Amino acid sequence: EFVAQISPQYPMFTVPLPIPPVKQPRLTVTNPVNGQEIWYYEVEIKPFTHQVYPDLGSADLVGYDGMSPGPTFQVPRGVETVVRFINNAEAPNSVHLHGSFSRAAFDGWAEDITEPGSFKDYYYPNRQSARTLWYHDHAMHITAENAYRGQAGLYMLTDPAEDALNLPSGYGEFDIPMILTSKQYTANGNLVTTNGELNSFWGDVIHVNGQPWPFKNVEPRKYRFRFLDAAVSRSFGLYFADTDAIDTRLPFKVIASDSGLLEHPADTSLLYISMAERYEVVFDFSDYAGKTIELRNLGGSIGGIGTDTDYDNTDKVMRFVVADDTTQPDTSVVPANLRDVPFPSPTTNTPRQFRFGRTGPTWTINGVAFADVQNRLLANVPVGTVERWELINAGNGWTHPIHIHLVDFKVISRTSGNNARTVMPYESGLKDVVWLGRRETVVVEAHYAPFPGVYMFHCHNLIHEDHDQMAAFNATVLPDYGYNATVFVDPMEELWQARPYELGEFQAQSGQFSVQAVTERIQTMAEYRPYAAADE
Ligand SMILES: *[C@@H]1O[C@H](CO)[C@@H](O[C@@H]2O[C@H](CO)[C@@H](O[C@H]3O[C@H](CO)[C@@H](O)[C@H](O)[C@@H]3O)[C@H](O)[C@H]2NC(C)=O)[C@H](O)[C@H]1NC(C)=O
Ligand SMILES: *[C@@H]1O[C@H](CO)[C@@H](O)[C@H](O)[C@H]1NC(C)=O
Ligand SMILES: [Ca+2]
Ligand SMILES: [Cu+2]
Ligand SMILES: [Cu+2]
Ligand SMILES: [Cu+2]
Ligand SMILES: [Cu+2]
Repeated sequence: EFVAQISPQYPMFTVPLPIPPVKQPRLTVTNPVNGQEIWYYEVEIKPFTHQVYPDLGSADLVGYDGMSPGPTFQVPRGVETVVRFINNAEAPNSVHLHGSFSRAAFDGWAEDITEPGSFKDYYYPNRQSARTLWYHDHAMHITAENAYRGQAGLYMLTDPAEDALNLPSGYGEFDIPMILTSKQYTANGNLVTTNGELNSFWGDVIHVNGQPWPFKNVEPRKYRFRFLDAAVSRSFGLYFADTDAIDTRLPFKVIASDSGLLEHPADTSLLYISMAERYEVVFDFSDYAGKTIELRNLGGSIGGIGTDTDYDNTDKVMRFVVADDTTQPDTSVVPANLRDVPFPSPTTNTPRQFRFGRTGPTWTINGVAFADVQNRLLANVPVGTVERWELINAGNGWTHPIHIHLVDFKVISRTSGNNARTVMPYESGLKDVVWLGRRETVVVEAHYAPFPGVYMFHCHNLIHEDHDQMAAFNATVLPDYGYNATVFVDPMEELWQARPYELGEFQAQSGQFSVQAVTERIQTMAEYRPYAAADE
């Protein structure tokens, strides 16, 4: 069963699915090292209001470029980017590009904050396999509220070599972002804050791309859906159902996970997806012409995998209204062979063990909280080592989607105390988040490479994360390793810290924001060659 909705009654499935706009670079800067162009962006973090409930008041948000989701980046492999994330808001931020093997000082270390009235330049490599990344806040102990209030957006890394696959295409056309969130609203339509919540903030209103229970008109053909669970605490068990047969799950194909394409499409009628996980789905509406297809969420706390509270309407995600015919023929396909997945060389070494539970009210990793500076560094791993980590949730009363920064990993095994599931077919490839459901233990395998530095790992339930379920590992190198490692291993390195800005120089695009100043700043950053070790 389920619990009565708390948020005001919403006009279900009446508002079109919005698509976040593509974020365009301001300019490009020539890299003196290799003559390549670096794309430079400016993102302004600022407050804004959004009228979510038509007949009530508005909600207070804070977002990248004053929208939520933030605008969508689209970057081809091989093009380095620099993003100046400008804090013109009211609380600190720390931006993490989730899915990117960024250097430690460009990775969103929780203490590596930018204050209101400052910005930080983030230098990204964009060398990894094509994948759906996302960028979001990571500031220590205020991550849940910063993300909740709007600081998360999509970042698509593209590969022209994947074009020949002829998958459904066109951002906002047949390649649709599906960013899920779960929130709660007050009686006059503002957001209920996550502040004060120490267990989980489930939310009773399901959003896609910032919009409660939307609809979309689709043609009877194939669409690529890029699912991201950007919720604070809600995990999903997604399925598609004709409204005439609301319990009957319709088949689809999963084609990609966190780190990129699967080797082969996974035939799927139920998609488990927890916080921070990305799955790309191809759904074929051609068998459902003139029907309405509802994207729904499995009840009973994601079919017994989770512990999430279910409400009146959290079994509903959005509705697809399928036309009777196409307007152009569908020439897209879903190849049986997608890519060769670059799995790490397998090891037989005993896995490191990490236990995710609670120590009193505080969510901990092996009994440690992230606030504990003395004890939070829980592993030293020489760069280039392949390690298995055993990620343990002994509890039946909570679940944890675990995220390890820097790496892509393979999911080796999952056990369940409730015998509920093992490794899912769509977990066949490479991932960077893995869901420890009720009484589940998962072993992952990862190459801790290619860059040395101190990095985070944590549960990505943002309430658990803030209080205080995060730890660090150090990917280590020897004194003679080179690659300017000495200025790239410490995430708090002063060279890369946030800088104060004057609002007027930003608006006037002068001073610190003149073409010359941005150019010289980026060329100087490029000279340190932060990502050279990936080009061996
Ligand atoms: C994470 O691992 C890093 C190694 O990859 C480590 O950095 C290393 O720290 C040691 C000790 O501070 C440095 O060794 C030398 O440091 C000074 C400077 O010359 C000397 O006076 C000392 O006697 C010692 O020989 C290494 O230079 C340094 N290596 C790099 C690449 O920076 C970090 O300390 C680790 N971070 C943690 C534990 O938080
Ligand atoms: C390290 O950074 C300095 C300063 O930008 C640069 O001159 C040098 O070429 C870099 N060395 C390596 C090995 O990246
Ligand atoms: Ca400072
Ligand atoms: Cu993340
Ligand atoms: Cu991450
Ligand atoms: Cu958790
Ligand atoms: Cu993180």
